[PDB]
Amino acid sequence: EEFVPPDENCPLKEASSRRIPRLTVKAREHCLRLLEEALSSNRQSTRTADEADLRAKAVELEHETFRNAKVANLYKASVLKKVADIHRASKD
Amino acid sequence: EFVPPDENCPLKEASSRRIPRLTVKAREHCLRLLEEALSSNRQSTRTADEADLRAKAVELEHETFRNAKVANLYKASVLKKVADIHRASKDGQPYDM
Repeated sequence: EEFVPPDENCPLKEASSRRIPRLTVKAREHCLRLLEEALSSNRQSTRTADEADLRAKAVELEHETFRNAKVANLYKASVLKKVADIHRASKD
Repeated sequence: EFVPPDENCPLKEASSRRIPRLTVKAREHCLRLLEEALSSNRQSTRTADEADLRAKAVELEHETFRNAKVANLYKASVLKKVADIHRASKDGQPYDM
C-alpha cells in the first residue's frame, strides 16, 4: 500500500521513483528476485550445457590420441603432451 | 583378460583392444586429465567475465519498470520475462545482456 523510501541495500535503478502508483519499492524488489531466481536457473542450465560440451571435446581429444598410438606408454606420453599443450594455451 | 567398458564409459571405440596392456579405465583416466586441463583453460580464458546475476536482474527489472505506467502491467511484464528466461533454460541457451 504505502510507499516507503528504499533502504541502503536497494539495488534498483530509479529506486525512489513513485511514477507507478501503488507500486512499492519492495514490490519492485520482489520482481527483481523473481528475475534473479530465473537467471540463476538459466546459468545453472548453461553451465550443465558447457560441461557436456567440455566432455565431448575431451572424448574427442582422447580418441585422437588413442587412434594415433599403438603402445600403451606412447599413448600415455602423447596424452601428457596434449595436457601440456592445453596448460600452455591457458597462459596464452 | 580384457576388462570391458562399463555402462557409463564415455570413450569412442571404448571396447577396442588394439593397444595391448591399455585398460579402458586407463583411457578414462586420460580422458579426465584432458577434461580437467580443458575445464581450467575454458574456465579461465572464457568464463571469468560472466555478469553478476543481480546486476543482470537490475537491468531487466528497470527495463520493465521504465516501459510500464501501471503496477499490474509492470508485474505481468516481469512474469513474461521470467517465462522467456525459463524458455531459454529448457533449451539450454544463455540469457545474455
